[PDB]
Amino acid sequence: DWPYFIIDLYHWDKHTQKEKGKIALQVNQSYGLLRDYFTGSELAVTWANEEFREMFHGPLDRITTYGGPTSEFLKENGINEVVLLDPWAEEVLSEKDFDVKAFIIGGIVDPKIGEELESAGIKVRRRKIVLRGDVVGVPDRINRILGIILKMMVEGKSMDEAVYEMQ
Repeated sequence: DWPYFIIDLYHWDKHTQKEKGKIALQVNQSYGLLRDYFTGSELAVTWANEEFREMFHGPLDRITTYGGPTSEFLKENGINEVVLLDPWAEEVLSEKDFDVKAFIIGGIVDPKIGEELESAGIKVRRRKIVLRGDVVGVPDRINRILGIILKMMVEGKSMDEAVYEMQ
């Protein structure tokens, strides 16, 4: 019943080797968070390729990995709508989004991920995280974004509270 939290590697080849290594770090940290709240398998990595997998020190059976497009992963799991965390979104993430079955928490680079998903028939809810209506103090790292969502979704905390706690 719990949603997937997706790290989308669509833009993998546009990153430096250091940025690739930071993504692997964020995957490990995000698994740690979801292993506490849930089981850990709710973390899903799409466009997972061999270079990404070789940045780890063991198999990734504990998380959901998927070599193909995010839209295909969603369709395989009967999901037709996702929340895309995007600081340029018009609407702020809220409790009315927590019935959606998948949240894309990483992958945006600035061919937009949201445009490609919509062209493949996936409804995309673009939602931003703010603090007092501003971005000051709002973390932009994947695992911290995830921590904010989980505090709101699991613990029922307001966004201001969740952002403050995750600073």
